[PDB]
Amino acid sequence: NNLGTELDYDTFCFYYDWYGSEAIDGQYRHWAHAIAPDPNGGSGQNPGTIPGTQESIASNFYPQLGRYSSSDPNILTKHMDMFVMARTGVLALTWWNEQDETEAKRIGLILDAADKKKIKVCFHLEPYPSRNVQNLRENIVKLITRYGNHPAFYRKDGKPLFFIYDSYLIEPSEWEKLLSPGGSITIRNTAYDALMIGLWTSSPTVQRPFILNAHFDGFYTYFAATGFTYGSTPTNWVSMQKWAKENGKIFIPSVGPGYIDTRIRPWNGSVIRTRTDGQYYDAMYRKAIEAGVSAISITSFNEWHEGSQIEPAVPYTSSEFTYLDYENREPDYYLTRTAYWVGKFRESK
Ligand SMILES: OC[C@H]1CN[C@@H](O)[C@@H](O[C@H]2O[C@H](CO)[C@@H](O)[C@H](O)[C@@H]2O)[C@@H]1O
Repeated sequence: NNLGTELDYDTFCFYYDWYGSEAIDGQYRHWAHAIAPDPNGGSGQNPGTIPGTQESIASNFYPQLGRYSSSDPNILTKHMDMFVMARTGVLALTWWNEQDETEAKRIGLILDAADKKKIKVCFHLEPYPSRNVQNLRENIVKLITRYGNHPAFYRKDGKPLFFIYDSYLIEPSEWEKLLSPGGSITIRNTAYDALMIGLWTSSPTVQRPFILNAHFDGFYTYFAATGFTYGSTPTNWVSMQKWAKENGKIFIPSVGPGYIDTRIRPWNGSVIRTRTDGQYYDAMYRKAIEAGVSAISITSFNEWHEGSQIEPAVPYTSSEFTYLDYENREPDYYLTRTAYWVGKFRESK
């Protein structure tokens, strides 16, 4: 078929599975969240917590689906239908190495639901405690062993793909052990080889040798807020792509519809990026496509704390907070606008 509605398997949407309800999980997990103290605000702060009541949740926006559980198979069905509407073929699942049965259950449910809609799943490896290249290898082996034969497990030209958040927390000399073909604990040429996509943060003078010396297969930028880092400044994307092509690396720029995290980080208002009825998202997505990249990542499906979500949001005013909403746009606007951009991306590919 050539309908302009099919999923794109070079489009990765960052997905969070940490939401809970009292009924399913025992607590409205993540809807309730600690408020971060101001890192520049001195001692004795007692910032408090957002309780995750119906009236007061840990987001500046409010989900159409309410205070949902990421373990609810019925929510997962709805999310997969939202991915189909957005044309986003790959769900990039946050992974925190919780080593708990409720994690394991959730991952299986997500894979199952994704497969019903021909969506694929890859893992976004977060900065879990004592993360290092040895336990990363062990975890990559575990994930490929547990999930690699699931029909929804993502591969690109035969290889799994992992995004590695805050990959700069690990020295290139350690990464080389895992990612060079000659490395002491290499995954190259093994059953556990994968495309490893590191987080490009700062200036080229630092990041170019880091990526090369660490032997990453590519890089992404994550942040939805333009200008937060060099990497998340879209005017740099043409030159980042040129370098990537010259050095055999895969650049997967991250685009998002806005940013606001001031319910949980009230001191972080300088990072706010206004959605302007979709114009911010359009500008950022256009820059990614114009850079001539092979793959794009979306920050985010549902990082509600950071206000980067494309998941449907609804107007809501409670006695405790007046939420932001999609303003002049309908709740599913960011899903259908994603589909528009996926089409433009495919037209350019
Ligand atoms: O997925 C990468 C990165 C994206 N921003 C945050 O989701 C971050 O997690 C940390 O912040 C959230 C609140 O925004 C918090 O709930 C988590 O426990 C982390 O501290 C992700 O690593």
